[PDB]
Amino acid sequence: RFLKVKNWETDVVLTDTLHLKSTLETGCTEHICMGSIVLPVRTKDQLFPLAKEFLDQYYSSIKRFGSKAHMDRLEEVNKEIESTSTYQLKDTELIYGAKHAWRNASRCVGRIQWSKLQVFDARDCTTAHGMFNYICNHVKYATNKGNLRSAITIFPQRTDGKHDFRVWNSQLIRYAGYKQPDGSTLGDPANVQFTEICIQQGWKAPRGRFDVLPLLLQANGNDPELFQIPPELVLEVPIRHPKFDWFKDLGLKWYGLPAVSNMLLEIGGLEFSACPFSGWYMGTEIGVRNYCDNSRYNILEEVAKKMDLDMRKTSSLWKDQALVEINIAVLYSFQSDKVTIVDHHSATESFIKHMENEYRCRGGCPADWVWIVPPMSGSITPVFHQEMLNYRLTPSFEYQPDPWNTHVWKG
Amino acid sequence: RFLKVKNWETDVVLTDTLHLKSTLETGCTEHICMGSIVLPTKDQLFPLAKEFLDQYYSSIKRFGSKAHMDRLEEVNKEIESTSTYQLKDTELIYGAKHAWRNASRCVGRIQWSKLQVFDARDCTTAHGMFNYICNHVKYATNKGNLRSAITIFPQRTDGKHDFRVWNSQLIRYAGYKQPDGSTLGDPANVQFTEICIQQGWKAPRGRFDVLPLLLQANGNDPELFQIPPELVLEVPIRHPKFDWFKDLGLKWYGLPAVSNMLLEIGGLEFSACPFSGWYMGTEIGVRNYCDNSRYNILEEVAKKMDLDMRKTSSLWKDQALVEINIAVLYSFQSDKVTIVDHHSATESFIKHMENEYRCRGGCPADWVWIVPPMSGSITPVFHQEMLNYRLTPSFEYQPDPWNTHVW
Ligand code: HEM
Ligand code: HEM
Ligand SMILES: Cc1cc(N)nc(CCc2cc(N)cc(CCc3cc(C)cc(N)n3)c2)c1
Ligand SMILES: Cc1cc(N)nc(CCc2cc(N)cc(CCc3cc(C)cc(N)n3)c2)c1
Ligand SMILES: [Cl-]
Ligand SMILES: [Cl-]
Ligand SMILES: [Cl-]
Ligand SMILES: [Cl-]
Ligand SMILES: [Zn+2]
Ligand SMILES: [Zn+2]
Ligand SMILES: [Zn+2]
Repeated sequence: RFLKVKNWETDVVLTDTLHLKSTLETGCTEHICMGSIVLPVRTKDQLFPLAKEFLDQYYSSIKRFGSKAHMDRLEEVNKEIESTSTYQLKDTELIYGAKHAWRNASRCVGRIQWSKLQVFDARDCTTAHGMFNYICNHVKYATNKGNLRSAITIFPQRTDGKHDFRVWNSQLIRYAGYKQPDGSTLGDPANVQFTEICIQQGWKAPRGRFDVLPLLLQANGNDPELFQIPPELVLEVPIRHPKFDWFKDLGLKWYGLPAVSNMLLEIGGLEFSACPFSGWYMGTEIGVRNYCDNSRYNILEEVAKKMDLDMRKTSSLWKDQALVEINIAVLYSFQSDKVTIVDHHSATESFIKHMENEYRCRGGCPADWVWIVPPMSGSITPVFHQEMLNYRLTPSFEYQPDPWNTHVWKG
Repeated sequence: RFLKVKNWETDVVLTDTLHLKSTLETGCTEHICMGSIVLPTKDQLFPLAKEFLDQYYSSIKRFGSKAHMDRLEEVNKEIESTSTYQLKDTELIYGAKHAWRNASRCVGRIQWSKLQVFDARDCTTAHGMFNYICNHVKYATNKGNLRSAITIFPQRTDGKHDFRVWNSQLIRYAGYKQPDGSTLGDPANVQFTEICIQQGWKAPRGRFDVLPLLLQANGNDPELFQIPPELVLEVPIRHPKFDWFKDLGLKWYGLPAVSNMLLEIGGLEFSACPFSGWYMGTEIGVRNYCDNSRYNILEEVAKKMDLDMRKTSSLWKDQALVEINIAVLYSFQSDKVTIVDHHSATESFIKHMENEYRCRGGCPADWVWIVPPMSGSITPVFHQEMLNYRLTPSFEYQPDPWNTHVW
């Protein structure tokens, strides 16, 4: 079966066949679409087909499907599963797997870059101190003095589910949030709960607006431990505006390296519960979401006020005007300090090119429109009018519960 | 079988029970989400009729009453004998209001129950259709103080006697391909414009030529009619800060009136059912003016503002976009023509949605269409999870009649 998507701006029609290789579930049924819902120990038995499906894909990609080396590897994995209940990936399979999880990441507009991922294999890691060292190296390598490079660091896989490696931080680098007695928040409200955990664990909180959180690292199912990322490794950019001289006096800065550390990487049935990965920012992630969400730094009012906009009626589009100026400021600051950043026009244009190429060469490109369309100016970017098909290919990145809800403490 | 939606800005969580009444298909499967796709017998009729009449009698607190039973019997009898049935006026008004209520892509539904329904089931000719439409337009326009309305033509019978309004909206501007290679007017209407020329229309060949109505009664060949110009309220577009904005020569019409959809009530199919409300500002300023395949004026506006168009990262497209939208809202307000901005419209919808959750147990909504085409994230709908499903009565797409019609 073939599925058609249409672009309503250009009338270009593409044909998807890759959806036939789809696996997991969307949450949707013929009766209900869950397209806008944010989130809607394995047996030997369920594991070998998963392994096989993965290794069949791996060996096709290297043009060795059905080769002696292919069968030998299937047999080797099969026996290892039977006698040990799990199996180890070759380095080459791991690299390929992490790259494909990104390639398959339907919410990611940045996928044109998928093949250039630097994979750091941390499967020899055994302690939280080991994790900390691996994470510092990742940070330094990815940052590259502002010339950012994609990377992922992969810690040992789940075994019985009692010995998990986890990074408790949702991102490697993020700012503390502190709820005050008066009900206000200092710093980033997204991180209040995790900040409190850190404090409870012994972190001495500076209690400022932009305090870099410490890492909270769990190795081998042990209790997690606190570590400070060396400050010289944390690249940050003061935010200023090219024409508004008062913008700098807002006191804003952001970190250059977005590094997601709470997701789970699934390859060939194996579960990597600590697999921090990083790229670089699209400007609206900072300018629209991090600054302008009401549940975040919430700076729209303060900026529009300084701009002396008419704020008595929403219909002046004062919020829209301020939003734009803030995003201009974020891009200007990054570019001036020579830190890699991408504007939403540029990122979406790239993504459409990526997507068309994927249809030709791969037979599809699963994509979640709700996430792909940028959070401002949606319609004047080339993704808005692009029909997309969302489905789940493995290898993949998945959500997992926050470890503070599931962890068994030892003391 | 009891579904939760979260708002990620407020943490508020809501429970949907209304979806277990969902009926038609989404296009999606367990394996694949088609959420961003724009278009994904007597035996048939009676269950549909019964399903409808049951919800009607439930709504007027009369479920399982004699009058409920007898109506079900009456309709059953009429289907057996006639192969169809006629709605009571009360059923028609409820069906129409509920079709709007159930429109999952419409942000403006807080108004659903105030719809003014014009029953045009006695219409027999295209001239009749024209009279009914002019009346609808004048009533809805109301000298700028817009009121929602629908006008309902006779229902489908055998499918070779369909009433259709061939236009997509009652009021729209002509589209012309020029020897130049380019497009004068609205590129969205190029094809339909040629059908007008082909059927005899004297096109003025301007940028904002209000198209003639092209009407099909009783499955007959369609006919041309021009709406009285004094009934088409238009608004010149100016900016409250930029004096030069007027010289772009821009105007838009005040009345948005979708005329190409099909209204399904209790299995009955109303192929001609133009309905109208009033504009959300972004519809004109973002879509109609700024889509590349529409009036596409972004480049021109940015030039006038003297922005640096050398690189995308100056956000010149975004600056111009905002300004254009400010000017649309300003111009409509100054001429006292109803219009809503996207902040106001989405806040109203969030109020409505919560109302529907507590009183009806749910509100089908399609996030892809509900989130405005600019500044999505700073409106309260962006962070609102929504459930999309099909309830009946409904509005449905139907194919363009020139592909269907035989002469
Ligand atoms: C290199 C430049 C990259 C850019 C510009 C980029 C951009 C984005 C954006 C903008 C989003 C979510 C929409 C939003 O935040 O507004 C996103 C989501 C995501 N990205 Fe990428 N990304 C990049 C690299 C990567 C890498 C290296 C990976 C993994 C190896 C990755 C995996 C993901 C995943 C799994 C999501 C969905 C997250 C979730 O569901 O919460 N991205 N990306
Ligand atoms: C009263 C003011 C109204 C407002 C502000 C409004 C707003 C909107 C908007 C903004 C959209 C599409 C999203 C976009 O254009 O960006 C839409 C779609 C729609 N509206 Fe409403 N509307 C109104 C009245 C009505 C009425 C009176 C009806 C029917 C009685 C209706 C039925 C629909 C339907 C069926 C769609 C989807 C059209 C399609 O799928 O192509 N609306 N509305
Ligand atoms: C590796 C990488 C690089 C890069 N540049 N950006 C990312 C994504 C990071 C991200 C982090 C958070 N906290 C939230 C979102 C979207 C939150 C969201 C989006 C939508 C569309 C709806 C909703 N409710 N929430 C995305 C990853
Ligand atoms: C009665 C009524 C009142 C009112 N104020 N507005 C309307 C909507 C009319 C409308 C007409 C057209 N041609 C296109 C769209 C959206 C086109 C669109 C939206 C999205 C989200 C994606 C896509 N591809 N196309 C909407 C109806
Ligand atoms: Cl972020
Ligand atoms: Cl968000
Ligand atoms: Cl329109
Ligand atoms: Cl559109
Ligand atoms: Zn779906
Ligand atoms: Zn947000
Ligand atoms: Zn558009």
